[PDB]
Formats: sequence, C-alpha cells, structure tokens
Amino acid sequence: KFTAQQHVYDINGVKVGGQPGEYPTVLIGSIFYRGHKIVSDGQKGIFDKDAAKALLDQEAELSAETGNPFIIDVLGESVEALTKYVEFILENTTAPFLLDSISPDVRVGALKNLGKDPEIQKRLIYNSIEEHYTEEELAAIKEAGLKTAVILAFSKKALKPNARIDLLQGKDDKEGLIAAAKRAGIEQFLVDPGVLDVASNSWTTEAINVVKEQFGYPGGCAPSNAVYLWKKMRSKGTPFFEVAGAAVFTYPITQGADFILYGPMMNAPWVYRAIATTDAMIAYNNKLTGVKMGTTEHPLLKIF
Amino acid sequence: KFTAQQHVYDINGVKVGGQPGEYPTVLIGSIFYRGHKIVSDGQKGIFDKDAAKALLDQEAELSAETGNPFIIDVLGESVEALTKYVEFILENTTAPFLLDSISPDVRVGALKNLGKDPEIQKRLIYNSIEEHYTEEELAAIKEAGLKTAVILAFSKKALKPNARIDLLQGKDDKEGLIAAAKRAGIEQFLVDPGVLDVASNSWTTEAINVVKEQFGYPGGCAPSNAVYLWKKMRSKGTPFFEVAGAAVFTYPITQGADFILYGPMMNAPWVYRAIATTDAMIAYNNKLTGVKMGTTEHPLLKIF
Repeated sequence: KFTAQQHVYDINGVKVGGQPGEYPTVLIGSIFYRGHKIVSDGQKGIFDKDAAKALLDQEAELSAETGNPFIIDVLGESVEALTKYVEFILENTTAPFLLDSISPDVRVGALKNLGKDPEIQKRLIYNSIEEHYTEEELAAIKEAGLKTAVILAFSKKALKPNARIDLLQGKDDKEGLIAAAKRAGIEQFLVDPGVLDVASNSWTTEAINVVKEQFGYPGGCAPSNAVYLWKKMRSKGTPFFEVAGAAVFTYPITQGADFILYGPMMNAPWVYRAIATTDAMIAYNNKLTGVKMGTTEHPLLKIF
Repeated sequence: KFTAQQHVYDINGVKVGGQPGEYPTVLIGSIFYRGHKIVSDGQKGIFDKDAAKALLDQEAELSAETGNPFIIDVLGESVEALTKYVEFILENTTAPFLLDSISPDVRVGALKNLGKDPEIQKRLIYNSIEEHYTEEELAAIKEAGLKTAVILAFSKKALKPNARIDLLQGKDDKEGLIAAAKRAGIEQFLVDPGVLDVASNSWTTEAINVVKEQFGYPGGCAPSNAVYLWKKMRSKGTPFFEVAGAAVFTYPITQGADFILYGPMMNAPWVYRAIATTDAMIAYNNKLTGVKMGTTEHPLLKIF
C-alpha cells in the first residue's frame, strides 16, 4: 500500500491508478509498429483496415473477458501515416490511445493535423514528454488542449531509480518532466520510468514505487522491446518466450504498477491471461491492505 | 529486507532460504502423482523407469541452465509403491526429495521400509508435519532419524497470515508445529502456509512474509493443485495455460518466497524459464539494496 493519496484518472471511461487491487491493470497494445505486417506502406500509412479492425475487436473481447481496460499504442514513422492511423483508431474503437513516435517531429506534425477536437482531448494521450522536449512541442500540446501525457524517464543519464525521479521532479537547473508537462497544460501524468533491459525492470519497478509513494501518479512501463532483444530466451520459441515475457510483464504489477505497454497487439491473447491472473491475486489481498475495489469489472470476479 | 536473520539450510548441497535475491528459487517438481501416465499400477508401483530417468535428467539440465536448484516431490498412494519410488529416486538423481502422500499411513509405512539410513537422513524431507499430526507419525519420523520437514502451516480455521505465528509457535493448550517437529528430531523447517485456490496465493505469500520477517524460516507454497482445478485456463492450451501458471508460480517469488512446488515435472521446461526470469529481476535489485548473492550459480548471471 502506497504512502501518497493515489491519483485515479478517468480517461474516456478507462480508470488508471489507485492503490494495488483498487483497479485492474490497464493493458496498452502496440499497432502500426516498425515491421507490423498489416502495414503495406509505413511512410504513407497504408494498411489492411480489416486486419487492424480484427486486432481492435480481439482487444475489446479479451478486455470484456478479464475486465482489464485497454488503451491503444498508435505508432507512426511519418506525419502522413500517424495522422491516418489516429483517424482510423478514432472511428473504429471507443478506447483512449497513445499518440506515439520515436520522432518528436512526427508526434508534433500529427498533433497539428488533428487541430482542436474535444474527442482528441478526451481520448488522445501524448507519448511522450521525455528528456529531449522542446518549447515548440509543449506549445503544440497546449494548442491541441491535451490533458493526459505519458511522462517517460527513459534516459541513459538516469539509470538508477532516484536519478529517474530527479528527471521527473527536476534538479539543479532542470525543471523536470512533470513541470514541463504542466506548462503544456497536462493535468494527468502516466509515469513510465523506461526499461533499459530485462534485469533492470526491477529498477523500473522501484522507480514506479517511488512515484506512487511520493506523488501518487499512475506508474507503468513498456518492457516489450527489452524482451524481444533477449536473443537467448527468444531463441527457445513457444511457450518459453511467452512465460518469460509474462514473468517480465507481470513483475511491475506484483509491486503495485497501474499499466503495462505489452508490445504488439497480436500478443494480447496470452498477455491478458497472465496479467488478469496477477490482478486477481493482488485484489484478493485487499482486506489485508485496507483497499476497496473501485469497480466490479475486475479479473478476481471474472476469470474463475 | 526481513528483520530476522534468515535460516539458509544446506540439504545435500541445495541452499534454501535467505534474504530476497540472496539465493535462487528452489523448484520442486512432482513425480508419480495421481494420474501420472508413467505409472500403470499405483498400488504395486509399476512405473516407466526410462521415462522417470528422462524427467530427472531434464530437471538436472534445466537446473544447470538457470541455476535454480531442485528437490523432487515423490508421491505414492501405497507403502509398496512409495518405497519403490524412493529407492528409484535415491539411485537415479543426487537431489533431495519430499516423501509425499495424501495418506499419512503411506508416509509412515514407507519410512519403516527405508529405515534410519544416513542417505535418507540427508536427502529425505518429510511432507509434511500438519495440523492433524499423530504420535505414531512423529515416532516414524524420529525412528527414521529425519532432520528436515515441510511444516504445512495451514489451518482451514486460521486463514489470516498472522495466525501462522499461532500454528508454528502454538497457542492455549495446542502444541506448535515447530515444537511437534522438534519432538520428532527435526532441526530444519521448510514452512508451507498452504494454498486453497489461485486467488488465495496472495494470502499464502503474506503468510510467507510474516514467517520470514519474525522467524527467518525458509517459506514456499504449492499452487499447482489450484491451477490444475482452473479448467477455464487448462482447456485453452498453449501458451495460455503456461503464462497463467507462470503468473501464479512467480507471484510468491516476487514477494520473497524461497521455494515453489510447481506440480508435474513435465511442466519444468516452462516453469524454470519463468521462475529464472523473476529471480534475475529480484537479484538485479540487490545492486540498490547491497544484499550480496550467496552463489554465482544464479539466474541473473546465467539466463542473459
């Protein structure tokens, strides 16, 4: 049980945050990522709309089965592509989504195309406010009127948990990522300390714990890239890769994390089954921790 | 970290116990369980010696790969069968093993046959000293000269974690399970607070934390029965059963448990890979806490 009063955000119906066992883990699947084979042209954003819709429908079905809510991680390598992906996701699901690119220019360009739209303001989460933020980026976010952002403490200048908290809260001549987000008009902070590698997921989790202990902001992480780069375990195939990934993805949840970016949406069928299991065991503990479930839509009441 | 100095037992080379991240999880796989296809007659103990050897060799190979030590859970439905099983296990592996049965009289009868053999004293762990222990059971343990036992610190009328203090130490006119074990000459106590169903695994792990925090006895549990009665998951097949099992089996390790009885040995290939992943992340946290690894044979140093 965390020291600080926890912030619980309602992002277009999706509850995220709170004390362990209060709300089920929010699961965030990636679509149109680099090498996603349903995309025929990643520069123009041409993709199989039926295959994309099938992934979105599968997410809704799995969510209804376990009670784990979902936010879609929408990735793009170009302004043209990411704009079209966001348009598709707006029309083909009711779920919130991350506006995601490794390129800040792509995120900013795509956000500019979407203008001032109350549906964008309710559903679009900026991924992310990170160390390389510019005033142009913060101005673009404020102009769009966004209220929720992922705050990413992934930095190879900030390896240890307390160094990642320094990046978040600020230190010396740096305002920090939370202060930067607030200047852009962000009022809701989904804190992702970043995952450097599989073993250091415990450090990521320690950073999540400090965030919930001190600030009460929802904490999560994105360990998929780290798991996929684990050649030794990936080499073993099914089901050895999936159980290893499950151990990595569930670990932060066992230590009280609120959300997981689990990687490609195609992995949702086994990810939901593992995360729902961990959620059910955590919620069963609620009497011992003094926590009350905030919803009846919870794995503990659904998966057995 | 736990306040009490942690008991670390050396059972024929297998280290069990210690502070979180100090020693890898000890994995206890079941053989000759009810319905095990390598047994054709559970009353006479007619079993596939080639298949039994292959499972033991697989366990040795997986242990060598990850660094997770193993103890064999040897189950029998008759005195004749369990005696033959133990004779086979003594000859065909070097691992310690649990003398295990649903029926106390099967365990008692098996000990009479095996006798006060120095190898039995060093490798046989009694499973288990439980609420309903009899004087003839304690006499059989003492006459066999056993030194290590599983203490099933479970009462179907003491479900709160704190109540394990009462079960172990005793209360009112009831002798504690530790006192009972010590009367039978037991010097080393592996505490299993017991598992009712998958969800209650969180109460089992809270009980393990209480025992380690206050007494420092190695703590573990046996969640396999609860998972195998989860027909909604088991009938889904691969990889859904494996990742669900992985979530259940890894959870106690994430809260500082020392051993897991993971059920049928046939599951060892995916259990070792999942548990080793959790062990690695926990040990990497040692770099922040200053807890030192008690061995270089650890998943953190092996699986990447």
